[PDB]
Amino acid sequence: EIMEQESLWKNPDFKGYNKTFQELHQLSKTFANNQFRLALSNYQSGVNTIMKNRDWVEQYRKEEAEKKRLDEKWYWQKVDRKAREERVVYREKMKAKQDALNYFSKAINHLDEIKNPDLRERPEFKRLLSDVYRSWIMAEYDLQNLPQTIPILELYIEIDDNEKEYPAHKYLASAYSFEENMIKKTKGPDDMLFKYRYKKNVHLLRATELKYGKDSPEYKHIVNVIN
Amino acid sequence: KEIMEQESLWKNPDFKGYNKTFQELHQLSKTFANNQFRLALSNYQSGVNTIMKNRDWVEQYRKEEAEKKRLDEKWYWQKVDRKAREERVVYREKMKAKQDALNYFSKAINHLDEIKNPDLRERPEFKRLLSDVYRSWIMAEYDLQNLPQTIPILELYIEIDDNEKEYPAHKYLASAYSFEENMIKKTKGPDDMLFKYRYKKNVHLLRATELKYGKDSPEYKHIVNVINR
Repeated sequence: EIMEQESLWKNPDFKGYNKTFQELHQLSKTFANNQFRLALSNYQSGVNTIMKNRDWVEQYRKEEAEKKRLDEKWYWQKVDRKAREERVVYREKMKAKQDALNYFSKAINHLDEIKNPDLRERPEFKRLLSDVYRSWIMAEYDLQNLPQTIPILELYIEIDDNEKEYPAHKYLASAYSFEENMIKKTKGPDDMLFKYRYKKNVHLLRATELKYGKDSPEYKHIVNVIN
Repeated sequence: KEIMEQESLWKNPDFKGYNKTFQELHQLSKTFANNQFRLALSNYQSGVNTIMKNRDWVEQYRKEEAEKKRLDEKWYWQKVDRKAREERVVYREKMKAKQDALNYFSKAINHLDEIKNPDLRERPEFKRLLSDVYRSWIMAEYDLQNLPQTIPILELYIEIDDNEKEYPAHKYLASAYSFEENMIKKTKGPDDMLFKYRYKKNVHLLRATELKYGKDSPEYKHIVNVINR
């Protein structure tokens, strides 16, 4: 089930999208809760935003690479053109991320409206919440917004048995590593550097323990790198 | 007419051009039968080879990098970082190739400088090789956006035979002077040169226009109006 864990933790693809939303719409029918229905509607719109943009980027890059440009004769012209194309891609990616996070935010708002504690404990509830947070983490991670994933990942690992998920610890380690490197690169305080390095290592070690097991060749190796 | 042949000389080297140029130059070397010309030709060919090898290497490197699977590259920022690394590898190779090619072009010109007999320096073979070396040098600098550096080489180029009558030489000189004028405006630095760069840009822009379209044509009359406005 490590393959299934890894499959959840990536940018959305066509097959995963169809399986996820078929399963979630089935859960929505058994849950028979209007706020869950609305949260699911918003979550789907957010994933759609992402999928549409990622398809647009691939298509835009293909079209730009397939053009002849016989009037582009110089190296500096190709560099300038590639810089313009990258700026177009970035602007479209940012727009899509903002729209997707607004839909994810609305999905959370609808789940927040489910006040009954018995309903909040339902497996359907926890599954949708997990999916929303995971997609949000992935959308931020895709655009290198690693510090922004830290509070979302922290909320995610609190749900059910989500702390026992090696990818959640892998992304937390990565995000803390980024923060440690940001302290090193700026004129950042040493107390913060050590805090971030420690947290990175805690989650790196936990991720390793989770997928390979304690006292395995891989767990023993990562202990040595930290030392 | 021969405007197509003029335009064909004024670009980065391709295999069509390479084959024609070196077949013709090797034939001229035989008729000239001069050791310094032979050495200048050898250096010129090594310089063009440096460029040809590099432009072939870049295409091959880009193909190999684009054909790799990279199942571990899942994120937008990873692909951007990877493409930025690939572009730095390409840039370092291109600059190195230009540097080496200009050293060979410098040696070619230095060997033709060793031909001291003024009668030999007036030979059509001599002027043809000199023109080819300067032109390749200009194009190799222009490719890397070293437009100010092309100015002394274009000024030497147009001095040779009837080279002043070719419109691309004036087109590149106008472009290079324009770059200099814009550099003064952008850096707000010593402005006492601004009018000199602008004037030179306009002189060559007008001459390029006159050369390919003719004096008192719709295109020549138009350029005159933009300079006056």
